[PDB]
Amino acid sequence: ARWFPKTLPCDVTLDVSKNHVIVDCTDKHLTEIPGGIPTNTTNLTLTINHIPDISPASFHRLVHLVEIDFRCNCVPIRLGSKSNMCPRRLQIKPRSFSGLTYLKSLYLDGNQLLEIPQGLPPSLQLLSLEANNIFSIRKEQLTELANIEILYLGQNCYYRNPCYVSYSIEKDAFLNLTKLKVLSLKDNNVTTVPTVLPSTLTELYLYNNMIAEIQEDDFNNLNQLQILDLSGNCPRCYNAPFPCTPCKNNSPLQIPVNAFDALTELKVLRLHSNSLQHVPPRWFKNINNLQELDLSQNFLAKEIGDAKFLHFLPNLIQLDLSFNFELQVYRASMNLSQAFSSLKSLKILRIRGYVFKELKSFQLSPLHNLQNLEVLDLGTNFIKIANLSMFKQFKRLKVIDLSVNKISPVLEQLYYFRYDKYARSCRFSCYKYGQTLDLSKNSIFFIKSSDFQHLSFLKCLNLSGNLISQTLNGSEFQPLAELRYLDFSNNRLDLLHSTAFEELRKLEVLDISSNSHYFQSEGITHMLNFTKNLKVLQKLMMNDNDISSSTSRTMESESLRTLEFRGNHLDVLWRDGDNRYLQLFKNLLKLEELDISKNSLSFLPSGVFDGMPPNLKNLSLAKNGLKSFIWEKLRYLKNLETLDLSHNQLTTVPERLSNCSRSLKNLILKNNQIRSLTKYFLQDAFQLRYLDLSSNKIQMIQKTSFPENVLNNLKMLLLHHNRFLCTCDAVWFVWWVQHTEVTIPYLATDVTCVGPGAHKGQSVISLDLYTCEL
Amino acid sequence: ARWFPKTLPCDVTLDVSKNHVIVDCTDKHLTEIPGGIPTNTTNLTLTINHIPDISPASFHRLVHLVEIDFRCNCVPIRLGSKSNMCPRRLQIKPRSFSGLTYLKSLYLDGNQLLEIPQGLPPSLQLLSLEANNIFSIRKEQLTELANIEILYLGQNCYYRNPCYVSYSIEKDAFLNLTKLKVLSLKDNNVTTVPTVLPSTLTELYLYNNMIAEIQEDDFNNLNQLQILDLSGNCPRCYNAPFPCTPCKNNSPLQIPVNAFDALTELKVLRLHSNSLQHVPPRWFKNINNLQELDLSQNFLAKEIGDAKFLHFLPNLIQLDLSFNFELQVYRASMNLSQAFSSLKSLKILRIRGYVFKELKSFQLSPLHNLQNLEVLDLGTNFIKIANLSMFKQFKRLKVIDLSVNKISPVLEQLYYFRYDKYARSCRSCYKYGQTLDLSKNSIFFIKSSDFQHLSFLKCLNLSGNLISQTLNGSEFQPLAELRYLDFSNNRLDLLHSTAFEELRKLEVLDISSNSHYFQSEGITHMLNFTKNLKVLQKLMMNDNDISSSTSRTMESESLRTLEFRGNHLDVLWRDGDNRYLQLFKNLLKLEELDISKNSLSFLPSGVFDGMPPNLKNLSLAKNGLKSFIWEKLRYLKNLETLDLSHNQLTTVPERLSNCSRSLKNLILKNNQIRSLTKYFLQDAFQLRYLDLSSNKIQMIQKTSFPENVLNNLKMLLLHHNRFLCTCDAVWFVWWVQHTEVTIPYLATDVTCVGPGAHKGQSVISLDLYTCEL
Ligand SMILES: *[C@@H]1O[C@H](CO)[C@@H](O[C@@H]2O[C@H](CO)[C@@H](O)[C@H](O)[C@H]2NC(C)=O)[C@H](O)[C@H]1NC(C)=O
Ligand SMILES: *[C@@H]1O[C@H](CO)[C@@H](O[C@@H]2O[C@H](CO)[C@@H](O)[C@H](O)[C@H]2NC(C)=O)[C@H](O)[C@H]1NC(C)=O
Ligand SMILES: *[C@@H]1O[C@H](CO)[C@@H](O)[C@H](O)[C@H]1NC(C)=O
Ligand SMILES: *[C@@H]1O[C@H](CO)[C@@H](O)[C@H](O)[C@H]1NC(C)=O
Ligand SMILES: *[C@@H]1O[C@H](CO)[C@@H](O)[C@H](O)[C@H]1NC(C)=O
Ligand SMILES: *[C@@H]1O[C@H](CO)[C@@H](O)[C@H](O)[C@H]1NC(C)=O
Ligand SMILES: *[C@@H]1O[C@H](CO)[C@@H](O)[C@H](O)[C@H]1NC(C)=O
Ligand SMILES: *[C@@H]1O[C@H](CO)[C@@H](O)[C@H](O)[C@H]1NC(C)=O
Ligand SMILES: *[C@@H]1O[C@H](CO)[C@@H](O)[C@H](O)[C@H]1NC(C)=O
Ligand SMILES: *[C@@H]1O[C@H](CO)[C@@H](O)[C@H](O)[C@H]1NC(C)=O
Ligand SMILES: *[C@@H]1O[C@H](CO)[C@@H](O)[C@H](O)[C@H]1NC(C)=O
Ligand SMILES: *[C@@H]1O[C@H](CO)[C@@H](O)[C@H](O)[C@H]1NC(C)=O
Ligand SMILES: *[C@@H]1O[C@H](CO)[C@@H](O)[C@H](O)[C@H]1NC(C)=O
Ligand SMILES: *[C@@H]1O[C@H](CO)[C@@H](O)[C@H](O)[C@H]1NC(C)=O
Ligand SMILES: *[C@@H]1O[C@H](CO)[C@@H](O)[C@H](O)[C@H]1NC(C)=O
Ligand SMILES: *[C@@H]1O[C@H](CO)[C@@H](O)[C@H](O)[C@H]1NC(C)=O
Repeated sequence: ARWFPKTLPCDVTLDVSKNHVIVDCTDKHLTEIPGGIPTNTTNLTLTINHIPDISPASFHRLVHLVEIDFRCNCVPIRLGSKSNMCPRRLQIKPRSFSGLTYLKSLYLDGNQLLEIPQGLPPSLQLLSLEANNIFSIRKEQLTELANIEILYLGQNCYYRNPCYVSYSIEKDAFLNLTKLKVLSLKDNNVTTVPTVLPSTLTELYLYNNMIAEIQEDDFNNLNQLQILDLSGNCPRCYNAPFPCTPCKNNSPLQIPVNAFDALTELKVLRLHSNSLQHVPPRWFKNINNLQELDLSQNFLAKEIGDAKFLHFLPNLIQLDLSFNFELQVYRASMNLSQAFSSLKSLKILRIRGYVFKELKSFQLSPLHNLQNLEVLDLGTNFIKIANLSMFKQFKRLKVIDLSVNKISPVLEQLYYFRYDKYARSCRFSCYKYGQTLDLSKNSIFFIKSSDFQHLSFLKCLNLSGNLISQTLNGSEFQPLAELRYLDFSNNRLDLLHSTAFEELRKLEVLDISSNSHYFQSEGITHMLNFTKNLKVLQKLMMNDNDISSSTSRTMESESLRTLEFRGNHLDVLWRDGDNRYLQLFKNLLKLEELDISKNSLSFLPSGVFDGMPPNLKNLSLAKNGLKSFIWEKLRYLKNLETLDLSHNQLTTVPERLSNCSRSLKNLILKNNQIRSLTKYFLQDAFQLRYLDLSSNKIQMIQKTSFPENVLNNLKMLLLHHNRFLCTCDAVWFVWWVQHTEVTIPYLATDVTCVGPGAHKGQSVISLDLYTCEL
Repeated sequence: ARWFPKTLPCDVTLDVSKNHVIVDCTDKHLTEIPGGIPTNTTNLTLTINHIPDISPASFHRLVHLVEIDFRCNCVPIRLGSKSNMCPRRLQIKPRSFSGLTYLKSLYLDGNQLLEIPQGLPPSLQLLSLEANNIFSIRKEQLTELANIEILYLGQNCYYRNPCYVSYSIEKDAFLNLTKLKVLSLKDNNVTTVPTVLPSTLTELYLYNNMIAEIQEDDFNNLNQLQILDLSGNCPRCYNAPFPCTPCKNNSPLQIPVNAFDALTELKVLRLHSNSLQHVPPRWFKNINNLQELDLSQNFLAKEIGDAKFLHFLPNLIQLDLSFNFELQVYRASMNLSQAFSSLKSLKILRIRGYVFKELKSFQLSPLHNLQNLEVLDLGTNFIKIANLSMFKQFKRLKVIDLSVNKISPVLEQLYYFRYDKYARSCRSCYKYGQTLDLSKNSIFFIKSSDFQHLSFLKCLNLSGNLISQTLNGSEFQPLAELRYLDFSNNRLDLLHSTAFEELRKLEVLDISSNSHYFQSEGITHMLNFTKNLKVLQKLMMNDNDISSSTSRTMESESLRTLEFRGNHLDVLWRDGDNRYLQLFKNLLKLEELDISKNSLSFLPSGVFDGMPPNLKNLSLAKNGLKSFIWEKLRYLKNLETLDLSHNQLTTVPERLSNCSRSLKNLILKNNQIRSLTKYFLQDAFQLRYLDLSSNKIQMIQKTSFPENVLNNLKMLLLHHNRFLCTCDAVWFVWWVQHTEVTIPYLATDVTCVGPGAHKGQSVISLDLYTCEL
């Protein structure tokens, strides 16, 4: 189909609209820029390679470049691979970029550069130099950046990339950068706010530095500023997961009461981890447009009960007061100032880490008349006692979050404690259902109906990671008549009663994954036929339950479309010679997707496929140790579309796939032990659209197995990490791979000859077998 | 050193005392008996192979054989491998055994044989034919077995190996086998007790059959019988994990009151799963010596409160009454007859699956004066309430088992429910003293008074409860003698460094699989709690996902062993964060540290300097380790064992001896090593054990493996590499063939991968004479 094989080890994409030729060589194990990059390339990404220098030769012909991404070709030792350390910093020879008259964006992060590269073109709007060794900014080195709008200089001096001195910035270094909108000097060991800064700035990042004091002039001229982040200067270091040095004399970051007066356009102020003890109202006199305020990880426990500053914040949308607790103090109650009633526009309130014993309805009264309140997050508070019925006055909320508490009768997992949650790297949920109460990771042992009195509006309840060891019998959730989603994962469900959960008449999704406990002990009655009573259930997750026994022999539903049954013991239930459970799933009449991966199914007894429900479309048998498979039995699965046999020990494919299924579109066989294909494997398999044979032991593929009238209809064919022998017997396959339009990933990287000797480790895409045609 | 390489793919042991020559060819993927088997072989095992026939050639020279184990060369389809099914039953030609004049034992289990093999020599004492397809026994087929003592015929007709008819035994089939001692007809679809049986019988196994009725005279002559097992005839089928058919009209197995009158030597009576409703005392009239009685999986719930039969069993040692509950009944109390007090000799009482709500002290009062009682098993009873102080009257017991209950403020896992717990295959803190096992209960909160009067306990098992408490040293105050606490599979909240410090005699603490509170950010955890435990020897903290700690150091003057696998030292030792690099340094007496499975893809500098001084055994297995600075082992002056198995290492050090002068045992199995360094083991005089198996090694040269080190090795593992057998490999091939160093699997998985000719061939068989023309 193609007249010229694509030999370039980079993906190449078009956007004729925007006149773009996108060349992506990310992580291609390159040690030189590859020859034959298109002359018309506009976007060239060389991120995560080992190219040791840049020169006028590098981009010679490439005069139409608007963006070079040359990140992490020499990462700082502590940030980078320890098995392939960069021996010496990127060397940039003079005149490498001056040619590139259209260059708009240059990322040179993670290259251990010692200086801001000179001779940059005046077209440059974005320069990124994070994670280098540049720790002295001189005005002279910035004259080249006349038209720069975005400048990232952070991570040049911190614990993962130390420079062992204070950061230096010359007086007025940035002032003549008259179009500069975004300046980031984070994670840099900076000691003072650099002045004077250009009045064009909209975003200023100075977080995770060693700034002890703001001078009252520091932000005088910054009347277009919309985002200011001063977090992590005088950090709160308790339980820090990074080396954390507090300001001496236990000082806060010292901010004069009028420091923000010029900042009339400010929308986001981040004062996280500044050891603040008070928030002066005077801070907010001349900002009424502030929408986001982060005051997490300070010492503001007393202030929260006072908080007059809140009176000045009527347009505030998000407020974070998390982790403000006084060390070794466990308060009886939460004490919110009445001032919270003045946050008319508030949508998100987060107060984790206040640390208190009992939540009472009255303590939340100041929020009662906030009409736009959508999220109330009281996670990680060691709350022992909360009458959940108080949330009847919060029907308007989307999320009520009490996760990680001590109650008994998404932000990243590291959010409040991580050093820099916006760090760029260089290694290679039920809310949508409506109102959600998150009681995950609490100490709830026993539940009953009255616990949920007045909460019938709830659409999602998260009970994940509690201690519920109850024989649920369908009387425990009686008020929750509108619940569509129940997360009961990581409890100890005792499924004695086939009536469990039946009172949840609106339930569409039930997760009882990781409730293995009672399934582990012999002689205990379990009723897996409990699905019969759940009349509108669409999806059931029963993963990692260690299920090896069941009192009932069949599960029935007229609604269920998805069953996840991974991490059980169907191998035990279907022990060879025991026919009793071979119809376990047969009566799930509307089931379209069944995951029975990780069931130790080293073989499938006869009867399993005949026992499958009739509309089954997607079947996973992945990670079962399957050593054999009677392909002809797929004839029983008349609606089968996707079969996943990945990570098994299969050694063969069927003589004729066409004869095993009329319907099969997507066949996943990756990570098996297949050494060759059958002579007529895919002949007449016209319905096939996706075939994964990667990570097998295939040596040879011939046209009889892989007819072109089937291959050329595939959306993807995965062939990498096989054992291809590149002899004259391989001429057809090599020609066909070189010349096909069918998508085949990792050609540049992992579609390799293993022999014979001449060709060992050679990419098949580059292979020249002219000697076979002499 | 050896003159003649051993090419036989079987293990050969010599045992001069017993005149034995043992040849074990178990599981060697054989399709014929190997040539060259020693002429003097006495014990030949060919179990789990695919040898399709036996003939007079099979054992021609082997006239000294006393035992042939030829099990599972053609196993019934449902019992055998589905990836490598047997095509055709084993064929045994005439005269294959008749010349083996000294043959005492013949195992032919799992061969799909249709008939008892004939032409067996008169020396034979043991014949095993389990899991064949022999379901009719005729007296004429047994006349050859005149001297047989042990006969195994079970598993020839059951759900895993069906024959589709009742088993048949001709009348008096076994009568003339006048030395027969052990007869097993289990798992056979037998419908009646075969009679008349020889009076020499000592053990009779008739379990898992279809016997509905015992006749009064079925055991009339069996005056030497010691073990009788009638289990699984009229089974109790509730929650059975196999296809189970009960006798009609839930009838019990019907046993006349006088059925056991001749059995005056009987020691063991097994009546498990016989659907019994009553135990007639009359059964035991003439049986004075009974030591073991299994009455599990019946319907004896009412009988347990009456149990007049116990008055006839003063010599009984073990009694099992487990899983006798009445379906859909949850009793308030346990009701043990006063008759239990006559069980003078009793050591073990098991009453699981009685199913009752509340245990009270007085309910165990018939056991108070059983002076020999050692085990009381009340597991799997759904008990909700039990004042643990009641066990102050049971200080004499070794184990009190309350595992699997619902209490709140070593038998195999499928013991009571499995079909045949003695079937053969074709494929703990008790030692510390008095043990209370509270594992798999609903205990959510503990306090000192819970353990009032239990100060005698040496081991407490709290594994698999709900305990989510900030233990502070006040919860176990009565347990002054406790040596072992298993606290695994709870939700320990390690806020206080005083946790567990009241257990002043604690030697072993298991707090593994308490990951819950280590999974959420911002929670204070005090890993320095070890300082307060003054005689703690072993601490297990596996699978806790620990990625953070408020304290920077763990301290102990006593701890010898720390297991810390399945945590996140990778996060604690994040490169550039030095704060936790001495976490283990102050465990001054530590000799063993397991930090496997901690995602340590590299080791930061400072880890080895920070290890405690007497560290001897270190596991860094399963870490995805991609590089290792061998020279840093010089910090570990007492290191003897280093486990780097299942990682991604590609190189060995230039000279191991220069990295460590103490190292004895080096495990490098399952890495990516493709070559050894030129002088790898030079002068490594302390090395005793080296595992390089499951790497990618192509060649080994003599310089890497000097003979003055090799000859000190106790074991050298090289199997499953990528050995290239060219003339460059001459030294290695010769050396492997002639060394006395122990190399496992030396003919099985030490194989050439090339060149083409020798591909797949064992290096031990390789002739490389063309390299020397
Ligand atoms: C941030 O700057 C400070 C200096 O202000 C660096 O601290 C110095 O480090 C050197 C080398 O460790 C010491 O000899 C000096 O005494 C230190 N001075 C002070 C004032 O502490 C610090 O190393 C820098 N941080 C990073 C991560 O590079
Ligand atoms: C045990 O013996 C019984 C008969 O005594 C076998 O049951 C017969 O099985 C065949 C074929 O499956 C049926 O056609 C007959 O109807 C059965 N007879 C009765 C009375 O049930 C049974 O198959 C045997 N069991 C095994 C495991 O082989
Ligand atoms: C190409 O470069 C321009 C200018 O920096 C950028 O806006 C655009 O997103 C880039 N396109 C891609 C797909 O990388
Ligand atoms: C709440 O906080 C204010 C200011 O911190 C305090 O003075 C007041 O007494 C507190 N009210 C209650 C109910 O605790
Ligand atoms: C919880 O609050 C409701 C009122 O909303 C009340 O009916 C109930 O008694 C309270 N429950 C408890 C246990 O106090
Ligand atoms: C429930 O909360 C758990 C634990 O925080 C979380 O992992 C899970 O995704 C939540 N479930 C849903 C459905 O959002
Ligand atoms: C469930 O159990 C309760 C006791 O908790 C019992 O009263 C009731 O009969 C059962 N309810 C249903 C809905 O079956
Ligand atoms: C589930 O199976 C059991 C019989 O084992 C039966 O008693 C119960 O009624 C069944 N329940 C449903 C909902 O089918
Ligand atoms: C089955 O899998 C395909 C992709 O493999 C997916 O797009 C489809 O929606 C799935 N079908 C069902 C019913 O889950
Ligand atoms: C050898 O066979 C005899 C006779 O059956 C047996 O007693 C002995 O245990 C056997 N030894 C071994 C090691 O197989
Ligand atoms: C115990 O059970 C026996 C026999 O059923 C009965 O006669 C006796 O009264 C029961 N005793 C108690 C305390 O239940
Ligand atoms: C438990 O029994 C002991 C007597 O051994 C008694 O002191 C104690 O009060 C009882 N405990 C409870 C909670 O009843
Ligand atoms: C404690 O009981 C558990 C659950 O049965 C068991 O796995 C564990 O081995 C026991 N611990 C000890 C130390 O015996
Ligand atoms: C431990 O906490 C309990 C309250 O649960 C209390 O009795 C005791 O004072 C505390 N112990 C210590 C060491 O503070
Ligand atoms: C453990 O470390 C903490 C501080 O992190 C300290 O306050 C406490 O006293 C230490 N405890 C012991 C037993 O060393
Ligand atoms: C390693 O070898 C060198 C060169 O002989 C020697 O000088 C050095 O001391 C040795 N180190 C150890 C730890 O044996």
